[PDB]
Amino acid sequence: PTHLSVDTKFKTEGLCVDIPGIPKDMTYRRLISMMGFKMNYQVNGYPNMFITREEAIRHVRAWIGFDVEGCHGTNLPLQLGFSTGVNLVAVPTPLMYKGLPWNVVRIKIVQMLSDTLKNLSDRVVFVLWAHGFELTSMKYFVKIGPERTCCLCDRRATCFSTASDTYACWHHSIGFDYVYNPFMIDVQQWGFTGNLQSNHDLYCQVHGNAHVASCDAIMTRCLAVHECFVKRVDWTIEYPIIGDELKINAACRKVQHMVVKAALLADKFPVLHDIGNPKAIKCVPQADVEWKFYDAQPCSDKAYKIEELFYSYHSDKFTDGVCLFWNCNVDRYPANSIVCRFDTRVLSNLNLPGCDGGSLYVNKHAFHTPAFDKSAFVNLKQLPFFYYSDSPCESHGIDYVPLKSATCITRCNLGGAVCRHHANEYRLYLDAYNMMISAGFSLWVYKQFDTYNLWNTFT
Ligand SMILES: CS(=O)(=O)Cc1nc2ccccc2[nH]1
Ligand SMILES: [Zn+2]
Ligand SMILES: [Zn+2]
Ligand SMILES: [Zn+2]
Repeated sequence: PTHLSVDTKFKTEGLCVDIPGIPKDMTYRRLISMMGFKMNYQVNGYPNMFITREEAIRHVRAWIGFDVEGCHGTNLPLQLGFSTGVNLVAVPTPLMYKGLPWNVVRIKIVQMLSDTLKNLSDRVVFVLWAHGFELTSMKYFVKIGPERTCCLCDRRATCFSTASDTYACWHHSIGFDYVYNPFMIDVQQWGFTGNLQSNHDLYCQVHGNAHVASCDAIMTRCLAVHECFVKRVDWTIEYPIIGDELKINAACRKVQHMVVKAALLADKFPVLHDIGNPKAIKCVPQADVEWKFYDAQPCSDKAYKIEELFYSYHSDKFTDGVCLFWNCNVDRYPANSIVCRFDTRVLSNLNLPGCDGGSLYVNKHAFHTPAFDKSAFVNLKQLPFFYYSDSPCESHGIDYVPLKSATCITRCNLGGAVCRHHANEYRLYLDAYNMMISAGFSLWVYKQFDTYNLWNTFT
């Protein structure tokens, strides 16, 4: 069992209002055939158009919700909706486009999926809540064949052109008209009771139904994300590198060491309550502080209630010392805290839209994070940038232009002139900091934190 078998049963009950008379006994093999696609007995990397829930999870970056509503069935016009917010109307002859024929519609579909997916995936997985018209309309914009490579590169073929009889990946498809070898999954096969909106609305108040096809496409992908990443968490699935994953993570470790090392020198707390990830290490191992760890896994549903994390009888007195919440999302942080909270609103290739305002951050692993809430930080202030260093002023070993900056907290800057070594480190750390901030991370600290207190650690 590597893939989904074509001889697997397909529950057709969700299809008999668009397709009345549909046989109850149905397989994926018969379904694909009914849809207008001939598989020719090809053993060439595309065993089935439909995929498993496990394969859908491994390729979540490729998910695009898809819904088709009959505006009036090859006689009446159709409204095609995608989780990108696009609405295309096809005539057989939230971006609501007017009625145009299929030969122009398929060109817009290729453009759209390619621009959306080229920096996320090698494929498209159409997430469906199948009623009938979406499966029957695929023959109008989808070509299937053996697995292929791009005509201009080595990435797998995701598009095909009838004008030039060639195949292309998502990056080299300009002008292409057919969606080559797509993937799909039907959420109704996962055994839900009730209609799409009832099931979606049980866990999400952000996506509202309007009746347009794109609203259903959005609710479908959202519901599929909740099922596979909110109420089900598989932290063993690793995801490929598609951006600055290595630098974002490397930057977060440098910023964590820096921010925590300085908080301990500035306010000399006797104890540090490290709340979060059960696999954590002391980010500042040479600190005098008493480091006490408390296990808490990345919540995907709702943010942790600080009342359930602490209270119920551990230092018990968390108000003693400082609390470190590094990516441990709570409802309202205590005033004596240092916090790194990922901002779910951030626009990036690593951040995919999620469920109930949350987002699915995929970087080595998929972490669905609850919606960013500015009110969680009422007892804290934003952490200002600063570079602190106690290291000796010695160059060892890249050209130089004098560094002038107040936020470079070093012995040389105290003594009136930054050395080359610390100026290199300041700019390197400033880029690691800028990297993490733009990736969506936000830093918060107790109101009494003052960098002026770091200068007296040089005597
Ligand atoms: C082989 S198939 O995908 O099942 C049917 C088909 N054959 C095509 C040739 C050109 C364009 C679209 C086409 N759809
Ligand atoms: Zn290519
Ligand atoms: Zn939703
Ligand atoms: Zn120096």
